[PDB]
Amino acid sequence: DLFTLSFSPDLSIASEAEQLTLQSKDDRLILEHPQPGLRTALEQLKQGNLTLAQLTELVSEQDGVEAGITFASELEKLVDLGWICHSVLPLITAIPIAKDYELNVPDSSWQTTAIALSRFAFLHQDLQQLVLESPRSKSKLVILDWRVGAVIAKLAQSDRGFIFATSADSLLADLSLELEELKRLFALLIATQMMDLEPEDETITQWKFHNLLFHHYTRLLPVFEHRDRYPYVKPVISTQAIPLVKPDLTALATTDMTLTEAIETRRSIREYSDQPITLAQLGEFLYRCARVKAVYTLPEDPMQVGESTTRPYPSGGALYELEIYPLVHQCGDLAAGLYHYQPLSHTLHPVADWTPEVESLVYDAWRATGQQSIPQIVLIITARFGRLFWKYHDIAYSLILKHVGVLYQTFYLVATAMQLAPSAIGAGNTTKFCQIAGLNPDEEASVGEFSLGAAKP
Amino acid sequence: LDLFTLSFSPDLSIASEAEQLTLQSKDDRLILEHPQPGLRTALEQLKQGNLTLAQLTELVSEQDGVEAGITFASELEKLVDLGWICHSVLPLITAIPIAKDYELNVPDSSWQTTAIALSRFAFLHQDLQQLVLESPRSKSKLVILDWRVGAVIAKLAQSDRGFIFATSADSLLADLSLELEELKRLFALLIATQMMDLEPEDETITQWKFHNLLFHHYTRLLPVFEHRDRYPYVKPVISTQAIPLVKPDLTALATTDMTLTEAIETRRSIREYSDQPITLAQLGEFLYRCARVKAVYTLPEDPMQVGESTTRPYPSGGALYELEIYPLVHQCGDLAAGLYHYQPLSHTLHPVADWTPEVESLVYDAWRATGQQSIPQIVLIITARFGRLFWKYHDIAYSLILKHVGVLYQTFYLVATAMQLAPSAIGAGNTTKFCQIAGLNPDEEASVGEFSLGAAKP
Ligand SMILES: Cc1cc2nc3c(=O)[nH]c(=O)nc-3n(C[C@H](O)[C@H](O)[C@H](O)COP(=O)(O)O)c2cc1C
Ligand SMILES: Cc1cc2nc3c(=O)[nH]c(=O)nc-3n(C[C@H](O)[C@H](O)[C@H](O)COP(=O)(O)O)c2cc1C
Repeated sequence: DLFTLSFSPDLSIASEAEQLTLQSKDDRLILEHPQPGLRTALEQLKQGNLTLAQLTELVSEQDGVEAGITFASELEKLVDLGWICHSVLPLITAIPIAKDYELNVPDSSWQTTAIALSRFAFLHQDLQQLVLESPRSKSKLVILDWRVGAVIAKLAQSDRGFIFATSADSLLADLSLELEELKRLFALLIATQMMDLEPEDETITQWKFHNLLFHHYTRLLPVFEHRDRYPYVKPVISTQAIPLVKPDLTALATTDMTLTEAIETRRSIREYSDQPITLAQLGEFLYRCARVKAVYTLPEDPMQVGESTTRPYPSGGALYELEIYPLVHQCGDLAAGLYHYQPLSHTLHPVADWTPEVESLVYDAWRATGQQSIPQIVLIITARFGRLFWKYHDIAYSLILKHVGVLYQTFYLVATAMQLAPSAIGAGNTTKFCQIAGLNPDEEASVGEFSLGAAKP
Repeated sequence: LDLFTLSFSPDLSIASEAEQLTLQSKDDRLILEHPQPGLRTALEQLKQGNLTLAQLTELVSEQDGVEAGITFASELEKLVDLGWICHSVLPLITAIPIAKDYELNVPDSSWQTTAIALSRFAFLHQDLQQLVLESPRSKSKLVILDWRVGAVIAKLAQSDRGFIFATSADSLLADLSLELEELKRLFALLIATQMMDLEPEDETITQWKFHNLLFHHYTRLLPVFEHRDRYPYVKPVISTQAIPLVKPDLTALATTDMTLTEAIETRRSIREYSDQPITLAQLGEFLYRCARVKAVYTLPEDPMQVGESTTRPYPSGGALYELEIYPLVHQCGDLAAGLYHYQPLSHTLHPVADWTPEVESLVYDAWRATGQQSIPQIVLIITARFGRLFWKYHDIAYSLILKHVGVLYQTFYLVATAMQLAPSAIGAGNTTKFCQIAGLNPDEEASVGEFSLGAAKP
């Protein structure tokens, strides 16, 4: 009905003398002894330039009227699986992106009702073609004609209320599109959840564009080709290294706080004591939190992972991508500046001295901690993205954030066990740290911050 | 050559007082007393926003003097750097700054004979009541004042291979009524605002997906809890039939349980579960030690009207713990198969659905995501009631939720290690399947994490 039906490009059509297979990635559908015409209708759906009425007529020409009605009933089964694209030629093509697919041609009242483009719909270049996408939609709109882009630009630029019955004349005057083409285009836009028939919704008003997009995309064999580029430990920044103490963990396995006691007594302490946190305390903290316990290589890894490290915290598929930069503003045995921590050698190498840029970062952390007292150490957790981006297409950054949270909890518990003053940070400036430390922001950028010091008795 | 219109930023506040003049922004403010008439005329025309830098310089030179004109031309670059000046090609497009240390560089004329293409991170969307082109790699935001610019961007994105202006500009000038000079100004602005790629992207950026880079750029850059009554401190009880959970003596566990160092050094992801499933008392102790409610309090002087807030064994941004735990049980000691919801204040379990094929589908998804090791015993699904946290944090809300999920993962790992359980986090799951299972709005509460728990073999 008022749409041209085409099979999804990922669908494979296996033609046998007495059976027929339609193969997708997740599932497949096989049917035995198909009468001709049904096979002809499926072949022309693979061609994908006919209407449902035309396909039903093709079935009826060879099989009969009852078989045509049966095929008309059968087609919605394939529509539900998301195997059938709906197009207004040659203007736009909706391809499904999710199962349990449903297309709903709206009532004619849309022509006299105020509408607007969803603020979650966005136009971008998928590869070599312009596409309209939305997290609120189970469809993906390939734009075949730039005049559709002009229509979208006109109505997004339009006022809050767009009434088709009154404003369609301006569109027919500025563009060469016919009225029926425009009505089909707007109908498909509304049906693919790209348009708002209602004025506003209280549940989605709280959501931001990037937040909702990230939530929808992350919540739904590769090879590490750049393994030589991204090693397990980051190459040494500066060879001048300050050693850190290594505590005997066997004695601390009995001297330290009980896990239950540490969990029940942990609190965020932002008022630091007068005696700053010592370098030995920082060394013990880093050794108990983010050290390298052992370096291993899987005996049979098809992904060419090579060497991977084990650390006190977990990470998705190993591939520990977190570096710790202990920016020191006030330490007992160290001068002010930004440093970098190496987990395998248990050393810290300086990155920058006490420049007003490092001071800007310190001031940001101090304001984010509530301006209770002057920070002593600020650990900045940075993510070398090339470590795991190859293995996870969409779920990479959420995994990185969850690892940052794990590291936050470990920091909290260890600092509570060491009578320190821990406090996580909500967010920071990634470009400022990219400038201070000289990093490739598309290859390694800061993703977390934590404030650490000494707590008064 | 200078070919852009300078306007005052809409985000900037102009304080016009007697004998003084103030330009107020969020990060910085610039005040100046005794302003000369030429500077005043230039600032007024910048408020108008219809002159180029050369025109403003000439006006300042005619009103205050030539040296004063040069001084104003030097001074205006500092205001441009702070992101206070928008650059527009009227009436086609206006670039507004969105980041400090702002800089606009008119590209060399060679761009007309060089192949270019639209950045795949540039996206058009409707913001407020106007069309806007944005990009995480750009320091600017383009307000599209004319739909013909949208048609140009559509033709450019639709165009295949490389687009060379010198060869293909004739088709754009013939299909649309835009003038050649207007088209060159538009393309110059697009190239200068990092919206166009003259090089084949880069190997480091190819690793990045659109949504990941957008989220990373937006998150890593007093409100009032108006809807507090809709999103309370504990979620309202789903079903009145409630199963109680065992409360362990935490004063005794404060000395009997293993040390924190022992738990951190012994912890590991265990996926091979025992033949004897995890009991209900173990699940109760686990939930009581991980995500129970310890106390309900109210801030003595809270201007945000936060109201009631709870304390819990794990930390969370600004308190207001918005995470709920649904323990989907496939095989437990004294609990039938089905989905449940954990109430931490009463320390209870309330059923949500029985062993339906969709609960089994969730179990199958978790089992495949955990490597198909034995059979899963309990799967905790961590969900986030967004309305409790979204009011306070606009952009960093979801990142805070993910970090909270990570904190809860680490707490689960440590407590399960201390209790000789079999913990294992899960990378991702199906949020819409869980939304279909439990009658919840996915825009108000949706699954954001998964964890698998069972018993470890001796
Ligand atoms: C992800 C995350 C970010 C946080 N960011 C901040 C912050 O920016 N400033 C701050 O004072 N506390 C921050 N905190 C700590 C919380 O404010 C703290 O958990 C809460 O205010 C008090 O909980 P407590 O019992 O640990 O003291 C953060 C905690 C987490 C988990
Ligand atoms: C955020 C996150 C997600 C994870 N997702 C999975 C998963 O989906 N499947 C799985 O088997 N393990 C998962 N894990 C556990 C890791 O695979 C595990 O840490 C690693 O493979 C082995 O480390 P460990 O045995 O020392 O704990 C996840 C861990 C984290 C932190």
